[PDB]
Amino acid sequence: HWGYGKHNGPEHWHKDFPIAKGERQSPVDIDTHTAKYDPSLKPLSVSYDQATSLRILNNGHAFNVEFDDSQDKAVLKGGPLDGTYRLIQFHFHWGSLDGQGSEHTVDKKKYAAELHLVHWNTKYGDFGKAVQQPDGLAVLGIFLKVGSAKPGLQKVVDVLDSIKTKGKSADFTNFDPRGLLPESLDYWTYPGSLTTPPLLECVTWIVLKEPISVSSEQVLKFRKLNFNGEGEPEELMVDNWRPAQPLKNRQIKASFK
Ligand SMILES: CCCc1ccc(S(N)(=O)=O)cc1
Ligand SMILES: OC[C@H]1O[C@@H](O)[C@H](O)[C@@H](O)[C@@H]1O
Ligand SMILES: [Zn+2]
Repeated sequence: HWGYGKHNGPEHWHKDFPIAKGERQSPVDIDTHTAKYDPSLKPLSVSYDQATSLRILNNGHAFNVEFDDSQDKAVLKGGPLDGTYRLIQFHFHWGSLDGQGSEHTVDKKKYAAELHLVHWNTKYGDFGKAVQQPDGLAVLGIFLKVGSAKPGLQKVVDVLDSIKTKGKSADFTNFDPRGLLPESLDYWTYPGSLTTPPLLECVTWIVLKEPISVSSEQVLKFRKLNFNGEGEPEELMVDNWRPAQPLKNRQIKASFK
């Protein structure tokens, strides 16, 4: 199956997922000079006060922090979005070295990692139906750069030892995702896709301009995870990012002037 290596990585995905060569694939490079302020964007509302985290899972590609999405609790509204999008999970993409790891790039610059908070449009009832819709998902993307530690990330870092290998999970209740945000909600937005198979073209991307800082020690612990399962040869979970894809017939809009 698919992965990030030479023999199963992004350059191979199109053979089983032909939409990999589609018209609205993600990530993209964000050319900041060409992105245009859009006065039609409404204020963005990130409402995570009642979020209910449940579990953290090593799925063999990254680790996912999962939320209870059975009611309107943690939601994203406003900005480019029509209606209410409910938080279901977050995960990261990161590099083997601090100079790469992000999926989106900013004027071609790669960050050390990228956080994706994944939400589905409640008008479609369930995540599975939402991924059959052009406006089914909204992903809030946040860049990570290496500098000072991010206190709200440390609980994640410290549980990774217990989910080292593919298929391992651990309880992860009472985690507040508000601690992963930067100060500013300035953002860029464009229509795109999932960045892993099945690469479905369902996503409104909202990429924050301000990165968060994490410490070298924090990201080094991400890099100690394993792609492999328990009892199998160790393959460090690094470089689990898809490179930028063609922009095609799209425009990136900015929330700021
Ligand atoms: C079942 C699909 C799950 C899924 C794949 C990829 C992403 S991402 N990297 O945020 O575009 C989010 C959800
Ligand atoms: O025709 C003019 C329009 O062109 C579009 O491509 C831009 O997104 C709009 O901001 C602009 O007003
Ligand atoms: Zn992602």
